[PDB]
Amino acid sequence: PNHPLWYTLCDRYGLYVVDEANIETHGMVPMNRLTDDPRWLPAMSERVTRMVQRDRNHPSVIIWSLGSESGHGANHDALYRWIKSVDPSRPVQYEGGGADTTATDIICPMYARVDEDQPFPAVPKWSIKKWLSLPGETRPLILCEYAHAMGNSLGGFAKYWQAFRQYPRLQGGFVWDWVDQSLIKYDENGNPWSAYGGDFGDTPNDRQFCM
Amino acid sequence: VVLQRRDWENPGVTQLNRLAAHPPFASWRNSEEARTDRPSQQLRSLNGEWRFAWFPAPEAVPESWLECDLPEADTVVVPSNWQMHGYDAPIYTNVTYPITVNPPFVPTENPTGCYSLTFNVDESWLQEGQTRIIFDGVNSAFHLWCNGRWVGYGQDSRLPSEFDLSAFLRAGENRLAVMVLRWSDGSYLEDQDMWRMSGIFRDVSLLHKPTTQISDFHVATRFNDDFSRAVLEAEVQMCGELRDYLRVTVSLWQGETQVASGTAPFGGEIIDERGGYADRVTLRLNVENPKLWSAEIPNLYRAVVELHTADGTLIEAEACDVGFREVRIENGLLLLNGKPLLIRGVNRHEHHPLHGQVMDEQTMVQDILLMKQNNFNAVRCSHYPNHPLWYTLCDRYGLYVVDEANIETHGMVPMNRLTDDPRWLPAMSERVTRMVQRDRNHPSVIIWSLGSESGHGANHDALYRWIKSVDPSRPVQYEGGGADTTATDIICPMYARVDEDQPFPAVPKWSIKKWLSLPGETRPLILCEYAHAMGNSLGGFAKYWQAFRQYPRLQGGFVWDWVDQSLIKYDENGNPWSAYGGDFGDTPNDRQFCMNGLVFADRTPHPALTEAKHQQQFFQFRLSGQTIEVTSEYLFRHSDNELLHWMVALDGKPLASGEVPLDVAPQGKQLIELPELPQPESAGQLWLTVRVVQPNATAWSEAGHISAWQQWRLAENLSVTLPAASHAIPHLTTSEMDFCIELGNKRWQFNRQSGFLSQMWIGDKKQLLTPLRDQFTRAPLDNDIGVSEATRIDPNAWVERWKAAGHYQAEAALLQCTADTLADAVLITTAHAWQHQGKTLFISRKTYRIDGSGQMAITVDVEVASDTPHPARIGLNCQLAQVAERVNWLGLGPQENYPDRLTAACFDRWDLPLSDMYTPYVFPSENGLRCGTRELNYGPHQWRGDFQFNISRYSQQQLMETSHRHLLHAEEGTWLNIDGFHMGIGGDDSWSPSVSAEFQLSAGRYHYQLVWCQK
Amino acid sequence: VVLQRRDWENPGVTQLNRLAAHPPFASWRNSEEARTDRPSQQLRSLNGEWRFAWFPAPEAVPESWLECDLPEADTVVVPSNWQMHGYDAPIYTNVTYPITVNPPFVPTENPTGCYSLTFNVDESWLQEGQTRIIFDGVNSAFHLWCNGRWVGYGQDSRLPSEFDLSAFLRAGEN
Ligand SMILES: O[C@@H]1[C@H](O)[C@@H](O)OC[C@@H]1O
Ligand SMILES: O[C@@H]1[C@H](O)[C@@H](O)OC[C@@H]1O
Ligand SMILES: [Mg+2]
Ligand SMILES: [Mg+2]
Ligand SMILES: [Mg+2]
Ligand code: NA
Ligand code: NA
Ligand code: NA
Ligand code: NA
Ligand code: NA
Repeated sequence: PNHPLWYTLCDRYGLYVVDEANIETHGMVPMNRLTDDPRWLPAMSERVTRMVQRDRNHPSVIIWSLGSESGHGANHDALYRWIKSVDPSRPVQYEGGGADTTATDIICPMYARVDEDQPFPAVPKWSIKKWLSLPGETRPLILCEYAHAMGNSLGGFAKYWQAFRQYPRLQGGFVWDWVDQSLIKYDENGNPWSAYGGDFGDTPNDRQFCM
Repeated sequence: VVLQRRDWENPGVTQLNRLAAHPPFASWRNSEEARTDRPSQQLRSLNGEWRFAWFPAPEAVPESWLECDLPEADTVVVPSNWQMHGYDAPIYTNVTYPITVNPPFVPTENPTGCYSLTFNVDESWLQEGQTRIIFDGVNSAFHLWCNGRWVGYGQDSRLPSEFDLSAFLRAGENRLAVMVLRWSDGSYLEDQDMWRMSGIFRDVSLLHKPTTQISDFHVATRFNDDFSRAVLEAEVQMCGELRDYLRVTVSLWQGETQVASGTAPFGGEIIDERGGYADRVTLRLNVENPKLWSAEIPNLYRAVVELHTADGTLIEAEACDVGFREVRIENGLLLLNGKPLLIRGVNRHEHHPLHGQVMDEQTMVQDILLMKQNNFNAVRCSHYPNHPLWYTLCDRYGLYVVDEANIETHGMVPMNRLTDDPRWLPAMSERVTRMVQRDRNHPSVIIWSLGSESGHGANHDALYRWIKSVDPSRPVQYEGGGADTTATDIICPMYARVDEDQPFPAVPKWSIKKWLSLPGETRPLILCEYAHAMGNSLGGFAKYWQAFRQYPRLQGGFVWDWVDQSLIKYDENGNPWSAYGGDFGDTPNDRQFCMNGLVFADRTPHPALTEAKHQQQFFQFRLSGQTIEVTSEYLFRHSDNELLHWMVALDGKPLASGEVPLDVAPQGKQLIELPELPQPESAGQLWLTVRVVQPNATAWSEAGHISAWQQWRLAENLSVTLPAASHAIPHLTTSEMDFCIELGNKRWQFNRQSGFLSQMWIGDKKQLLTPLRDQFTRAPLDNDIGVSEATRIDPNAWVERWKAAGHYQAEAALLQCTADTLADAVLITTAHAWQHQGKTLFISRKTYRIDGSGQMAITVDVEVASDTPHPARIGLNCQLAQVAERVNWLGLGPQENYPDRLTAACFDRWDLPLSDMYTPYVFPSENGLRCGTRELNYGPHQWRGDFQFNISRYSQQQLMETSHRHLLHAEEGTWLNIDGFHMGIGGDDSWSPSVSAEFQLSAGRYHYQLVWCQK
Repeated sequence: VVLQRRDWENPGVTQLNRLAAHPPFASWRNSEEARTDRPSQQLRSLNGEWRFAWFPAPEAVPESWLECDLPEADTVVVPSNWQMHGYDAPIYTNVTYPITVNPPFVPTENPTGCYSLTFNVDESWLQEGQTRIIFDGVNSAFHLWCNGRWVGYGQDSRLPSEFDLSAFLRAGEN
């Protein structure tokens, strides 16, 4: 969840917002170790319920999100249903555990490609055109993250837009991402320079991956 | 820290340092022991003599108690509830909380139980592995110390709390100190209608697990389309250091035969981008033609889970009983192994009249044997998870179980105040999730329940969905918020009626037949609670069973409930008596509302039990000519321990009888043609009675057990022969005050001022202590009083309508009294009006015809004002001077039966001691009636006609004036109530009028006739 | 009790004495101010200059800090991340946790930021009504004291944590 003023601004300037619970357990092995564990349900629920309680009157928020990169656990399913009872007015999405689980109203993969399948075991990233028509699948597909803009990037961006325009159920997505997470440091002459991971003696770090 | 934090006033803190929940563990270090389920040296019981001291609050507990035994403390048995030892009073309240409603706060005066145990720990236990303590049940919150060091804290009275004591224990002598709080924030979710108690009331134990251990395991069984192939899937989780040499073997045993086995290293399939569970493995075993589990045939296998090294060293074994069955809902029907269930269920609280809420094997086994002997196949854990042995026993004996989370917030306003509050979701989720984690491997549990009477809140929806993701094998039900919310797979109302709508705003109880077909509705309907068996009850029971059999989607229900919650108190002479709400100084209380059982606290049946057994029969009967059609309602078994016994009798006199072996396929039919019947000599009605008898004993019944029965009227030959003419003729004697009739030794006296037979003689011995008078009232049943809360004086209740109309204080005003002399008889004619405050309620017109034979023919015609509430009865009563040992009758019996509860009674010649003609309901009321009676014999008297009667040493007046059965005293002689007509008893619920129209005395004009004579 | 409990190593305790969550409030006492979204005199900002002192662990915080400013403390702007003031290093890691994976436990060396503010409260706030404090974002967990007395505890870095201070406040300087 963001600074309160963000929603006010999006309400007034006009931006659709996906409001996302502060839950990410990416580093767990496997990724759902905590989110499938009933002992973590209370800490998890507070992160979801207190978000909804805070932001549910903002017109800009059109979609609720259960968080990011925490696999798919039973806690997700419980919290999905909690939102659906409490606030039927907005769809709930969540990418974890394969982007098309029972905890999401929207097929919301990250970095699924337009035409090329990436058949990873358990959590494949189908071509978004193919994903739509898998046997029994009926939901819309909006990419929660796509077109990783790291450095000299965004090659093949037009391919996504052509597909979005041709397919009714391909309804767009969210680029990753808006702003480089570089921080200012100063050299000996007091001159500013953009720093990334490692430049603060931080180790282990992931270098330029923050940009 | 402990007194400062006040964890018992914070729903955010429901435990500290408590271990994860799991299925029953024993940590066998021998695989054969695991297989046979023999005792484990690694699981020790700490039950027995503990030390105990009571305190008014936790602030009053002295610090010394953490290290040293208190001298003022007593030695008590554990498990126990401390109320049962007399330390404070048990409280009986129904809806209203026993504490001020101020969540999450409890009273500053909070009864505190200080338990302590000095015990020995072997050195072997502390050298290696893990030593944990298990508390199966502590009510309602507690802190734990070991050797003076704080260990942890726990809430939820009905699930086990486990703590690791490895770092707290020393070799030799150790001391536990447990501070149990009566009230906590947990109490807001424990507002079940039952005795409010506290203490360490379930087993305490010590378990030793190795460092590398089985930490969890789940068993699933799935099938092909015709159940000829199954796959057993066992997921096993470990704790400790991961090692390549580690293996799990799961083997499946049918008796002493191993049918299947699988072994695999740890490391599950890939789950997501980060891999899989390196600490888990899933074994899949193929099973051909599995023997399926059901309540009809509780086929069980044994699964043994061995944790071991590849090269063959066993680290430990866990095990469980496995029943192969599929529970699913399809096309609106609840199916077990592909077949639609018909639930013959009952709600059962954990209650003992001496030990309170502490359960024991003997009581448990007793309860199960009685349920199965009375044709129940299902039980609901109302309203909390049970003692762990209950499930084992239900697995083994065969009963379908509804396992229910310990969540009830009935006293909240509105009922969902907490269950709709996200701040209560953690406390609620632990009560659901830890139940599921404990009981998921028991085949007997077929349905999960989210709790009881807590309205419907979003927390219910979240937790409904949690169970569905974690355990797809079982439907989830929940009644709150209208019985058909999005948090239930099954429409599960309480006390919805068969044909009658009860259209309460927001939460109506539709007629169950109507409910099924409401626009858009497709689910099955099984009543979570129906037929409230409070006192003299279960009227209209047959109406439920008729609808269950006719409608596919009406799949039965659970009677409320199994056993009266009466407790034992002792009088001045040390004699035991049954007590209910208020009898312990407890106030506010809800009195006798704790007694709704089909059986008494000591497990003696109420008469209603036989009605339940009969309606729940598994064999149905039709008769066409001399052909009996038997239909089986079993789904899985053949009738392979069943013979039909038939009997034909003429007004009680046996004319023919035989027996035919039953040979019926499940859901099938069998035709039995009776042999040619001999023609009856004398007049009267022939009756056919058939009984299904089990020739061989079973795990649950003795040889000769009667499981089903039915009766029919066959040929009737009406008597056309006139009585032989008498030589004698009775003489009248008139005075201004009396009419006296005389014939030999027999004499009758009619009082001319009152208009009733005041006396009668045989020899010169008086026969009456009170005149023969009309009676239009009964000592009100619990259903007539119709209150569920002590404070609700309801004007709509039957008792209140009768009271306000003046039925109980109406006075007979004589309208007519005349005598006449006929050729062979004296004829007395009378008329009375019954009046209250200028209003005529009833008029009774009679003729007494006494003839030369010695017989008095009483003809009664009654008018009942149409605008007065329908009377409870229309008959006569008197107090006979004679007390005899026996009562002999030709009518319905042998047990108590009323017009809406008489389907189980059989017409025959019955003969019982006088005491059996009174039913000792703890709260006394009209009782012991028998209907369809053509003849009654008591001492020298005989009555003939077509009537209903009760006979006992207690007047209707005493019964209605005495609140407890033990306070009753045998009056002089015998009170007789002979009714031409009697109102139904009702019972669909006990807090609103529940007697159906067809059983109300509303015909306005009534006629009956009786013949009184000597034998 | 606060050190002995280690509430920051227990996922069962995510807060103590925290008020319920709700949509943005200003408690306007004038309808027209509410309509126009103009400032409310019942909603005060405590943003600006606070006192701050860094510690290697919660165990290193001296008890004197509860009642008295520490001479060694610096004056810093709030809101702020203390890494952006040079007190310790910000860490950039993607997937791999910045701490050893051992739930619910954290490192014993756990950088601790001790913030304090001396502030004044209006007279009429003390006699009547309810005064709460609102922390919109605190990363990642915190205990709160007012005038030496413990108020509560809160987790989740990205939502407001609110506490009733009505009973804790005194006339003048708090
Ligand atoms: O209180 C008991 C039960 O728990 C409730 O649901 O129905 C009434 C019964 O007597
Ligand atoms: O709903 C019924 C009634 O409202 C209560 O007073 O008694 C228990 C029963 O459930
Ligand atoms: Mg608590
Ligand atoms: Mg209740
Ligand atoms: Mg915590
Ligand atoms: Na599109
Ligand atoms: Na990045
Ligand atoms: Na049915
Ligand atoms: Na009751
Ligand atoms: Na009575």
